[PDB]
Amino acid sequence: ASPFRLASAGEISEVQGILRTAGLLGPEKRIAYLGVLDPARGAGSEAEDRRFRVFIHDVSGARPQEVTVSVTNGTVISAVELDTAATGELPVLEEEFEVVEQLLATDERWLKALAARNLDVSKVRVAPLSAGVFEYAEERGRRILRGLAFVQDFPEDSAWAHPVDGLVAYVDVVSKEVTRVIDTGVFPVPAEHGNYTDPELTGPLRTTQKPISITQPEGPSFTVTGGNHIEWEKWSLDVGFDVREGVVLHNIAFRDGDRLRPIINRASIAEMVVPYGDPSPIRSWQNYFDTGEYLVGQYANSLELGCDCLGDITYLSPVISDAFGNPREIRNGICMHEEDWGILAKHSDLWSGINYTRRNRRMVISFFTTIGNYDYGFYWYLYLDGTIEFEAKATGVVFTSAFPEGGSDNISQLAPGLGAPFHQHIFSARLDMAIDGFTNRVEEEDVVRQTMGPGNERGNAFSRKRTVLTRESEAVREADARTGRTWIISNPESKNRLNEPVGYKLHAHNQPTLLADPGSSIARRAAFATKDLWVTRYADDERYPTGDFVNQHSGGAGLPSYIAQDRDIDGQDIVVWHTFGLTHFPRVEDWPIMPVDTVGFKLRPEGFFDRSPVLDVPAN
Amino acid sequence: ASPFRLASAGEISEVQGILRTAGLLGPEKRIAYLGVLDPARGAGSEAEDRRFRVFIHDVSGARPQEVTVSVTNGTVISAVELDTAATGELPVLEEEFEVVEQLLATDERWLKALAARNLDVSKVRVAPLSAGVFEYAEERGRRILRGLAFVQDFPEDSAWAHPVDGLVAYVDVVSKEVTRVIDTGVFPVPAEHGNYTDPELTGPLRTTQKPISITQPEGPSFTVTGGNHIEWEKWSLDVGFDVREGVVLHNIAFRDGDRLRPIINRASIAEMVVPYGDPSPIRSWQNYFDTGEYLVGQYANSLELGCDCLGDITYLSPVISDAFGNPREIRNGICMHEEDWGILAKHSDLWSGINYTRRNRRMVISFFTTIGNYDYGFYWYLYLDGTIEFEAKATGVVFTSAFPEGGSDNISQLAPGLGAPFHQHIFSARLDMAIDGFTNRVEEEDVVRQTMGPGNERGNAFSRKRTVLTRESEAVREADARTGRTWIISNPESKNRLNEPVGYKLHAHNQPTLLADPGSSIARRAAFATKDLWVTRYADDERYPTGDFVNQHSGGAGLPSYIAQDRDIDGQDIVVWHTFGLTHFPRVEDWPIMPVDTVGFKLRPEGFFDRSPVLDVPAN
Ligand SMILES: [Co+2]
Ligand SMILES: [Co+2]
Repeated sequence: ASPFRLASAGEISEVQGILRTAGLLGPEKRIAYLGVLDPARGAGSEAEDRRFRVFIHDVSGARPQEVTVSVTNGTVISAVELDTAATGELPVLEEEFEVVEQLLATDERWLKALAARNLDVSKVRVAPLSAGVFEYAEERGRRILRGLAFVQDFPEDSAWAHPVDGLVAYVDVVSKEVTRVIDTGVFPVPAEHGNYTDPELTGPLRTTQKPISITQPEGPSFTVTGGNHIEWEKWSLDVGFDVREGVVLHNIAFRDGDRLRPIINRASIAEMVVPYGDPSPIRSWQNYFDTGEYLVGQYANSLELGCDCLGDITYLSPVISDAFGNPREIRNGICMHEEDWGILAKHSDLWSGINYTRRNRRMVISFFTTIGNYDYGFYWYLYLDGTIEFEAKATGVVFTSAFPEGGSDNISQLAPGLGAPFHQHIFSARLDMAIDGFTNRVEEEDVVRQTMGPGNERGNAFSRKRTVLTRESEAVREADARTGRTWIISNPESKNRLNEPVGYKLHAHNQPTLLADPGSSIARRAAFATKDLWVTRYADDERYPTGDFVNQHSGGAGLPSYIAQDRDIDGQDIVVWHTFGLTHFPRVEDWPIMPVDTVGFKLRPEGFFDRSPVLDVPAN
Repeated sequence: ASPFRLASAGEISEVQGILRTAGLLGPEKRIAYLGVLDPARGAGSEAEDRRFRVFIHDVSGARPQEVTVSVTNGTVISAVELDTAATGELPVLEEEFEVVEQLLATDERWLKALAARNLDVSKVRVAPLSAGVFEYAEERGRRILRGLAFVQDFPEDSAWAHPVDGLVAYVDVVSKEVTRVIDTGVFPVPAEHGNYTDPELTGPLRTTQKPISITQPEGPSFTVTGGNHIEWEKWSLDVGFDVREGVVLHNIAFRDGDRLRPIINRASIAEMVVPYGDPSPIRSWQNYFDTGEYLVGQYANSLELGCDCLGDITYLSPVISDAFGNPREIRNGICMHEEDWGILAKHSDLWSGINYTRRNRRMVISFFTTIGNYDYGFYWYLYLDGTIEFEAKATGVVFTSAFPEGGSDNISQLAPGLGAPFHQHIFSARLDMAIDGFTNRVEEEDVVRQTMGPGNERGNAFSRKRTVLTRESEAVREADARTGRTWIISNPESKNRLNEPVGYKLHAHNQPTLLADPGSSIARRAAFATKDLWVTRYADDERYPTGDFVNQHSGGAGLPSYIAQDRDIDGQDIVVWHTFGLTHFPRVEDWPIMPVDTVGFKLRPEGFFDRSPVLDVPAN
């Protein structure tokens, strides 16, 4: 009954029917993206109108279409033909992942290159990589995929151990033509295997790890109603799932006594890019927008009990559409559970003789996705004290190359002859703010050092300053770890008992942002990644920091364009977009398989409550 | 047995006996500090020589003494009389704490000040605080404590809710004289109570929290041998405990195949300072060196099972000396256990069809201390992948003041009329490095951005640069979050299989360092806190960043003086001193009792291993 419920198999079947009927679905059509639309803030419309947005590709070569259907009324609300050269190509179809290797296998230029390296073509795997936009004029308007080769000695062999450097191919996946084969030179193909399940590599497994049992004899403290509505320790929210963004959080609110107070209207990771810093032409075009170009939600893993999610787990199995409009369920794709989080508050008072100790807990909502060589875990945490946090865990197998003789300023050696090009994993968290409602503003808070002199004779004083961001043209901010810079989102019309606008403070990790030269294509295509914080006026069509069609889009889409509107954000319905990421110079320890590396951010109440919101937690 | 075992009750009684026998511990003498000394460098000496260092105070006013005794040989190695005005006063004695309130209770200037505020002296608690070094010439050479008053309405009342502003007194605790009583004017004493156990404030307690049971059916995976020697998942180390530093980690090593490889010889929190930023003369002198002045270890709490340490816990009960040289045990003062830590590594490979997932875990060694209104937890973590991490958890009750009528740039409001002056909690981790042995060096690593042009035509290249710190003169470094600055400690004579020096990378949180004006007393006394990283050449008498005697001691000792030696640190026995802390602007959510805030740092292997060290980890 909730308009925020997860899409049903039936709704997806219904979208397929509606499309078929309107002639929008046929033999050469493929659904590149399908997802339910969020309500448009105005529940006075009553009843219910579940709309779905669909990106439709044409395998023949016809122009793709963006269509919005209404499943409640069984109608097509809109259907527009897209000029991809103008607005960008559609998301890479999973069924195109095989195409690059197949087309190359019969290409004489490709075969020539493999022959010179004495590589058996039936053993050469080709990775279907996004192309981006560079100097290839003939690529505009065409759906191109690039391929890098890796040798797979046998079926269960890890091909990443055997990159074939000095060679790269470009393929038009619609016309099915290999547009180009570049061979800069032969590089020895690294010989050592990276088979982490091979006992010759692992060695005898440890027998020292004793069991750790995490159990809840009375069940979890959270309740799930309406399929995806969670209620836990004063928190209330709806767990959504979109094929592009993955787990999305809706209506995050906290029941402060009598009122259910909203905090964040919608929380999601709206983009996730992996730019490479190897200037070799074989890889210099490499930039994977895992969310925008590949769609991380579709590759979500089915999480095994005990192994991926330990303790008392409650699962959600979201349903998505396949290339033909048929619903596909991602069994056990989302984990929900609460975990102990050490000490919450503690004080042993001499004067009162009272010794007080309370334990903390966090509600966890997570999913794990696989995009080629990388695997990422997305974790959302809600704490007892009102803190909200996001954490991304990056693992998988590093993307390899050959390690140049003479070394490299842009690649690190992992094994003999094996290299790992430098890269970053940069995320964008889109936070549609609702601090006690939609009338919000953001202030940049810096610590302020003071000079010893009149009024500060001992030179011990230090303060803080807050600068309200009033217009979008002033809402593109950078980090300043040195002055403890943070950003506070408040409601200027909702004050706490001390008469101060209630608020929440965003604590960033202050990791480096996009390193690429400002004039590079990736800098223009992923401009969101060049700054730590952006603030925009809400707009239902401004969903991604990189725009709706990221694949081969020329640049400037998303945030730089939205920000150009210079709308009033001082006490308005606003959205915070936080850029955060990892900068990787892979180590030997990252080979053969990478141990988890993490990054994230969190928001803590800043005068939101009238006192500590955790005084009612029992000693237990 | 092992020269790193914890001090036993017998050794402490024996030190007392040896001091008594030597005429160094008569009736007027008090032990202000007693601790076991680490074995000397190069155990070429036959057998064990357990040495104890002692700071002896004289209650009659005679000069104190620093003494080292050999408990093994029953001898006094050295005994020197100290000139406190020059070298610093001894740490504050627990017995001197109560003296301030007692003396003030009969001082007429104090009584007059209380009468002016209509406060009953029998209800006015006085917080005995370290004095620091300011313009009071008569304090040089004397043991002074300053007092700030808080009203306690009834025995179980939290006095912190009722600060008495405009008043401060200075007391000589040896001659027992009130040297000064300053009253700048009456301020309303905040009225609301801060009784977090009062059902009137808490409201009905939650009944929603279901149990989370964490058990280990077969016991823990780590072994405790020789009282404090731990072996866990390839890690090896000794858990020591010092009254000043608290938990100290010795000989941290990792068993890589056949060889036990040293990583860190000694790890401890060598100092922690809490500077206040309110320029009011009532508090502008306020700076607590919890470790150096108070000795955090002596105030360690006895940890309760289930409350403080959940799971299968193995406790250590360290023994310390009382003021008379008699042994005193801190029952269950240290918790040791291992905890599940999510996913270690994961990858679902399309090409091979192999899906691989491994769970992580960490060894935890912690203790919690209480110094007046603050309570701090010190946590050391050892992970499966070779990562070492420290985390400080700050909770307790906020130090209060009155909230000025017309607001404040240095104090925030917590409740009506109740203020919380701005302050910081800054720690100094002393890491005596032994990366594969003692021949080590440190390099500062910065991410390097590259300009688009020749050799980087697409403007996508990015690199890194490492600068070796060769002499102590150039080893005082600051954070640079923007360029991803880290510091790598390597052994230039021990190379991995790829012929690169093995190393460990230090990742700092890059929080603001000391904010006080560089010309302030605190900037000079806590000079270590003004920079993020210092590297010194090891010396057995360079133990704390602030020197042996911090109490009422000016600048002249500690890190700035050691560094002046400008010793060779390029491939030598070196020590890394990392400054990291929290900058606090108290929020309403921090009142009446503060929820835990955290800060720390970690070190990750950087080419130390020849490949991932966790390939032998089984299913889990
Ligand atoms: Co990476
Ligand atoms: Co604090």
